[PDB]
Amino acid sequence: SIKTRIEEVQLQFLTGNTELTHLKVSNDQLIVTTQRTIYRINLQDPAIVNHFDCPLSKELETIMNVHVSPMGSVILIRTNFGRYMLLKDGEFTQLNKIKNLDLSSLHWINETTFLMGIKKTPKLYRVELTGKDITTKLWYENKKLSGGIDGIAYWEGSLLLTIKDNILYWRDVTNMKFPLVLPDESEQFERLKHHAIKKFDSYNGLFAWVTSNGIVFGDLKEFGKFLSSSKVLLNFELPDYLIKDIVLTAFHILLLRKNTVTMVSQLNNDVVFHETINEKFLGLVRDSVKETFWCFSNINVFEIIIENEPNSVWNLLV
Amino acid sequence: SIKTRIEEVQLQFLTGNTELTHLKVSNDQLIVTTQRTIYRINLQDPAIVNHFDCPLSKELETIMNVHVSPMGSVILIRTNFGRYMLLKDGEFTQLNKIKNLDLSSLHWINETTFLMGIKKTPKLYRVELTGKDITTKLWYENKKLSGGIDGIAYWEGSLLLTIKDNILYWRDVTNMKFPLVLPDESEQFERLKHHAIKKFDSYNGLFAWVTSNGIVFGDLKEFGKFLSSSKVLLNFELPDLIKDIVLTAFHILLLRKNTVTMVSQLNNDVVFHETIEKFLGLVRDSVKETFWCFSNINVFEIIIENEPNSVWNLLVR
Repeated sequence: SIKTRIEEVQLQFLTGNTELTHLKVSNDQLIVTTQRTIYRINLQDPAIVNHFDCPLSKELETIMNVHVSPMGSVILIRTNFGRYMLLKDGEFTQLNKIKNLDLSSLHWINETTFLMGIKKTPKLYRVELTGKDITTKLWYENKKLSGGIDGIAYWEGSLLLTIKDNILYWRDVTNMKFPLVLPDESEQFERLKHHAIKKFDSYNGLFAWVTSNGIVFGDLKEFGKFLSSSKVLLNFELPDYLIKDIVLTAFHILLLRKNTVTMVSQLNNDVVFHETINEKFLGLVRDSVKETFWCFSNINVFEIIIENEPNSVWNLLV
Repeated sequence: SIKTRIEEVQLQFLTGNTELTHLKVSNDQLIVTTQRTIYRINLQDPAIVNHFDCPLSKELETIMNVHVSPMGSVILIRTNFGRYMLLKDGEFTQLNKIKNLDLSSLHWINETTFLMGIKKTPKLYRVELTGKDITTKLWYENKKLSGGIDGIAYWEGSLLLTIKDNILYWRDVTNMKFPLVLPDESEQFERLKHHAIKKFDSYNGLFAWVTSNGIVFGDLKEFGKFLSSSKVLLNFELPDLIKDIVLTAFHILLLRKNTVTMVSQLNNDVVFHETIEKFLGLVRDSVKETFWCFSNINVFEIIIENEPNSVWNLLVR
């Protein structure tokens, strides 16, 4: 039997005024940002709070996106003035080679490498960090399609992309011709036509994609029927029935709607948790190293504490 | 810069009399055993201690081996009288189909499935738990070789086995003929000829094998040269007999008499070496990526900070 509950996290360092804009958690390091400042706290020794003033030239410049490597070694920051910079061991490195680049999606493959989609065009690039700079390579383009890549998953050669209604799958890209153009398989699902924080998530080769009619999900870890074997959790399976965010756990899926969090089993669509928490909710967050889960608003951070997850589904794994 | 230290863990449930024999940690659940009792503690709430009395028929019967699934859902217990039983949600199920089986190695693939080697013979079997019982399938045999399988690693179809001096590798077993017999590649390294707690470990597709001259290690995540591309940390690279080995994300933990050494996988740098009653194992929580070591009286946490950050400059190609 699974036990879930939500607990507020005390963030004294902030002050009654200051507002949160992003949260990431990696390897027990909690990373919160305001408009201009990046705070790092070791959850094993809270009370030590480090902070890093983003070196923002200009007055109206603020932090727009925060991308953290799976294990927390690198923090890639984008400002609303198009500047990209690495924050590493307390120092910022500017990446002038991509100034003003507009991304629709970014997905880390490891501590030095990520895949990125450019907005409004179906092109995917692999980016490798060298320390001072980056190298690039075109992985995918198809001009017959339109829209930007919104969803990216990669596991051991297997690649998954979403572009509007299309989900595109390659079994193993590693010995194929580049750039990739036509996938091994593709499916169409009526897309979610409304702004969300995220409509797609992956973890451990697992993937989940929010669409108009429900969530499509599966597991890249496992002929011509991969996509067709995907599972769905349909809207009428959910309590009180717009999904703003999604995060995968080992065996469940976390969904943010307005101000409620729902937890649903990946094995049989069972709703195991559903709860409510001026204050606007801004994301669901996973620490992929520690397998902990979080959500946050413009004023607060909360931990979604899960107990007995594996034990609760063992009978269904056999 | 990496920060490592060792901290004793307070285990009140024990007291002066009874000794520890096994420790596993999985999904923040700490599992310690004595001769006859199994204790489970949630590290997030340590004052709640659950215990389970192993249903030991006979007086001289005690717990010999404890095998816990990667995420903690199942606890497989072997007694010194040959009995195998599952402990799950507070209840024991006997597995009479394998009573008196003698294993050289056991490696979990998932929460219901493990690979096992039988002692003194080069045969590997896949075992699947059904709840009440098991099913079996022969994965590998080769009668030309001798000794039991001592080391097993499996990642996404890739299989690694050690049999005495041989390390055997298959790229992808999933569409191959069973039983497996000849590997895609094989190498020989003079084996460690002395009892150890473990001579082989794997994690996240990473593998490490203690041999006479050093530790051979690598990464199944990545033609005909896989094994040859393995790295070595040689004995003369170490400060100052290796009894146990545990892989971390980017380092290797080694137990010797009563000292723990931590060595980098990326450049063999000794980043930690410290002394800490007989020491019985190194342990990893593969869900939480925490590390531990224990003796017959105490449990210690090996607390690591800044590991990824400490090696980032070396990850760049």
